Amino acid sequence: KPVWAPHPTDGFQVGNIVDIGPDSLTIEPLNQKGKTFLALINQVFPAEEDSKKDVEDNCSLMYLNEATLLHNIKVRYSKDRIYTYVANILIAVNPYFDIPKIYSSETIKSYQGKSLGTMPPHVFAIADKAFRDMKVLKLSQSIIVSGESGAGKTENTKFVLRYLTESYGTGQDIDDRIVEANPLLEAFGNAKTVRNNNSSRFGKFVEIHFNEKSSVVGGFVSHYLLEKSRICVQGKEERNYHIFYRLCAGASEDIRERLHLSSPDNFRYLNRGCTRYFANKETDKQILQNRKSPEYLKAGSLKDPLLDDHGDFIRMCTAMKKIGLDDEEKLDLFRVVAGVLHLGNIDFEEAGCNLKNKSTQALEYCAELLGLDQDDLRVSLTTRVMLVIKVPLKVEQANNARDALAKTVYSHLFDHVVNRVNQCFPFETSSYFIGVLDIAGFEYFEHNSFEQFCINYCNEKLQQFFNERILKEEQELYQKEGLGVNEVHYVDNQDCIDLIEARLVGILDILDEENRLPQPSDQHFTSAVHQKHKDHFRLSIPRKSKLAIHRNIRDDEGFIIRHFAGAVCYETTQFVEKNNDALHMSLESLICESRDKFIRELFESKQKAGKLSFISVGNKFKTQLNLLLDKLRSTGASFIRCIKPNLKMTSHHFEGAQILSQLQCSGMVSVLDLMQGGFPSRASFHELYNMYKKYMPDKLARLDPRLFCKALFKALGLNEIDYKFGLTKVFFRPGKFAEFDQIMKSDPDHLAELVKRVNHWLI
Ligand SMILES: Nc1ncnc2c1ncn2[C@@H]1O[C@H](COP(=O)(O)OP(=O)(O)O)[C@@H](O)[C@H]1O
Ligand code: BEF
Repeated sequence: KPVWAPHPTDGFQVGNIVDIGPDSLTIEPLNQKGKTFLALINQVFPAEEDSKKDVEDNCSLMYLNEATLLHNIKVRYSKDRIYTYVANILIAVNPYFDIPKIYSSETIKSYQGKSLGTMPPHVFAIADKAFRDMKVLKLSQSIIVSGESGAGKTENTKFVLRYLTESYGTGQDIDDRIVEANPLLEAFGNAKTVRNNNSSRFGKFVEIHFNEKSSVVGGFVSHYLLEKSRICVQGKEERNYHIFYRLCAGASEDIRERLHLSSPDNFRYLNRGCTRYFANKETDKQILQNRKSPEYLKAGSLKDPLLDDHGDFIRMCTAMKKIGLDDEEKLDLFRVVAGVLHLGNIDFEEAGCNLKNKSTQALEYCAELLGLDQDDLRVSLTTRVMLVIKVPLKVEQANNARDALAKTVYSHLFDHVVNRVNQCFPFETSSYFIGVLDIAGFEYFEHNSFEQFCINYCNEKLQQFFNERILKEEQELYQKEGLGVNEVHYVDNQDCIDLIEARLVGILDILDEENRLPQPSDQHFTSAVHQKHKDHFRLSIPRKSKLAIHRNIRDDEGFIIRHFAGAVCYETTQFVEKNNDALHMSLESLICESRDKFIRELFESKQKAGKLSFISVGNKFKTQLNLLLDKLRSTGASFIRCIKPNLKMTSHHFEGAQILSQLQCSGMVSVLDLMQGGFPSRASFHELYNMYKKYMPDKLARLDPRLFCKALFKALGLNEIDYKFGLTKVFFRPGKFAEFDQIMKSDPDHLAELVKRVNHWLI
């Protein structure tokens, strides 16, 4: 009798059907009771008989649907079971606290060489299946860890890497380096955002390479889209990259004086954001008074279970030593970091413009740390080279020259760090790899800019990949075998991908075209997108938004993209500026020709006077992404769907509607609809024949694999609908292969008797 009917905060609630109607159902919520509400036919789902129980694999449910999945993972989460399967897919709900011993060395050991279902659901089982499939099928593998900001992608990527190196490594401390390199990338590429204290402001693909003997030979890290806007200004509850705070909180008084550092409130590149440190009662005592901002003294420390700006600086130094990064290179990194900070403190005033007299120290400190002549820096920030004529810049143009230099220097430093990490675990050759993808998922905010557009473009391509691998190939296998399964259709998003990335006509090339025009304009670009794609299904003017908050945005000030997971309204202001990775020739020449070898080497691995300096961020990213998707399409794939349980970073706080929405946007409803009608467990006639012939009377082996299976299945008295004979394999319905392997373990005399009852000639 019980069903699942909608609920605004829980997603679903338990109810009973009291009246069925042509277009809606009448639900009486459980133990209310006189209260009744109307729900759509397609929003009411059958519920499990036992509401207390849970299944490790959602395919084991009596009814597999979004409401039964949501309940199952809710019950598990309340019992600190954050991992649940959906056939070969893993659902990982962020616990927001440390679940004891569940990632221990003993735990790693217990998951080694064990098939899915042998052990409880775990990120370690997904990693082991990847290593085992790689070893047996002699084909590279990829693990895609997806989810919203704060979902746990980065933490689960670490668990995968740590499991694989600690389980299939050589034993020597060289295996630790793939793990020990993460605090280093996180110091430079992670930052405090409102949705995640340790947010990754870059995407990564971490490959672990192996030989023919399937043993780690090294690794390789591909980094994507480091956020540049974060380097100069942040919102008041957000911070710059972790390194800035780890250095101000942890650097010795010797490093502090040498790099001319102080409390974060003294730097423009930090003081618009949150200037507080992550500390506890113990670590606050370790931070000197000259490091603490007035905001920190007034409001105290920021709280997090793991981040500690003082302790993280110590762990980062340890990580640097452990991966082979000497003290000289350590200080070189810090020098460039402080060089960016001091650059930010340079102020300009109307003359044409010039440096403020109060900016004298900042110019001095920045030029010394970046290896530049002060006058060269002063001239390169307040003028500009045109067709040759030094045109004086206005105060706002100087601010932009300053910040563009900062963003370039920091982005190049991050490339150095990524590449340095890759040199610390190199390999001559490899047979296969296990790649782990950790990149930002689809998201919308009140304001979406070029950064979100790029992330959402990337997600459009990864969703297409997931849809093909999980829905398209699986249904093609059912049709090829002639199983006559109900077709589950998904919306093909190729037209959305094309809209963004096609050459000449795509939005990324229309943006590039704008950057190459004599007077580039965000509005001219936006009108060109709307004019070219006026009749496109995936594009709209902001006026046509379903959300009232976007209706005032002019046609030339934005656009809507109907992404796979939903419509996103973009404000196109600063799209032209954000699409350009290049510096004006004067600034590029200035920094490439630094006195300091390390700074020059940041730009090692020529523009004419009146020539345009332009490097397309969009098309550099399209290229990197097309390479990544060549790698992913070449490999076997596994999917880890991470779920953010709430908007408060709190433990044991399951927000049903928010979770349902994440499962819905990731396309899991189509997966459940496919599974509920599909056959996830399968085996060839020869595979079943070779594995189970020994258990049966001898005469059964004389039969060909197909007919051996036909005879066995008749002897066992298996439900005709529980399995389906295909052209080359037996397809087992959700959780019906387990029932078969169960009886096959039964007494051989009873198996012989079962055969005798259906064909005594086979005795
Ligand atoms: N399994 C886990 N165990 C403990 N804490 C976790 C776990 N997964 C995530 N967290 C917590 O949630 C935070 C956000 O997770 P994170 O991996 O950074 O998210 P994402 O990379 O998806 O943005 C982490 O900093 C940590 O506090
Ligand atoms: F905060 Be997530 F790593 F994008």
